[PDB]
Amino acid sequence: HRTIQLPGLINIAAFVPGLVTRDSEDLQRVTQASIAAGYSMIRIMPVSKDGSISDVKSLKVAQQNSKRGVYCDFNLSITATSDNANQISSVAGEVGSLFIPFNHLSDNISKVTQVEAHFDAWPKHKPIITDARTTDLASILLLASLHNRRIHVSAVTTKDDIKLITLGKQKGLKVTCDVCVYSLFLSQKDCPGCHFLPTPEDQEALWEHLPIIDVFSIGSLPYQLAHFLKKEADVTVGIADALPLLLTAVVDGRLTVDYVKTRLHDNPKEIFELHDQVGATVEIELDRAFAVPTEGVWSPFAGKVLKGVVQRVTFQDQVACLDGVFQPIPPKGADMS
Repeated sequence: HRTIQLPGLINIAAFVPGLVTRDSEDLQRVTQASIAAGYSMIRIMPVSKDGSISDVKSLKVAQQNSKRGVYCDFNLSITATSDNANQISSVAGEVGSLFIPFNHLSDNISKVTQVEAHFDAWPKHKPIITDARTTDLASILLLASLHNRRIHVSAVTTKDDIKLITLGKQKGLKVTCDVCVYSLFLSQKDCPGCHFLPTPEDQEALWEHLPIIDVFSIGSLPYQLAHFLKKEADVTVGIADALPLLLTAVVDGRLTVDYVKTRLHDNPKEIFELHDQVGATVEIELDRAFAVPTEGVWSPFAGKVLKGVVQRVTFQDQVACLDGVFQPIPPKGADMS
């Protein structure tokens, strides 16, 4: 029975449906399922179900929802819009990153100009993250190069985009990227109607560019998939699946433990300037098989057998999980901003 000791892991994209809902338990519960899965630090995706962290008011609602106590450490983030660059800059010290989606932006004026404003107003050493594709992606990569600062591209899915990122990297452009774990194990072959999943050719291009991929994230893809298939809006979809899917690929000889570790700890920690966590540890029975629970949270792998059981997670001097089972200890997590 193979056992490995890992530090507390990092998910740079944790989706919280009721993030900006008043008095919502969503954020807390996401931190529960996170620590139970081995993630002692998560970045909260500023875009939620029917809202987003886009202004001062929105930030505070998200902050209040953390006051009832969290079970892992976390950072908030803020979404860019057409007229946002001003207010979100006065609040940069309370969040850990700026998220720039291109669907939030106005058609009245060059989306290049709108993004340039944030690049002018946002601190140069504070991370910026985007889900831009194709020409939007090339546009924000140009700005990062022209301001000689860093840019992180999230939920990469296509051959075209990962190859453009490869080219940027070779020319010294300060770009990093992640893929959602589900993207590596689900494609349009598995769901032709799901055009947010990669094509089989896209997915193969992702496996062939693993050196280019700096980070693994969970993302909103698990939630987007479940919603499109009309399952329960369960707030923890995809959290307990991600690492076992990766460790199953390790056992199958497609990945190495160190690659997984760097993509879920070392690299996300440096790119997003995250602090050290003393006392956060994860013990994993790498070879132990288990059936993806056909009960609790919906999973596209329900009833399938994966490898990789989270034997023990420590956090803040307490045992936060045993055999993947959340331990009802006092919440000791904190906002790291």
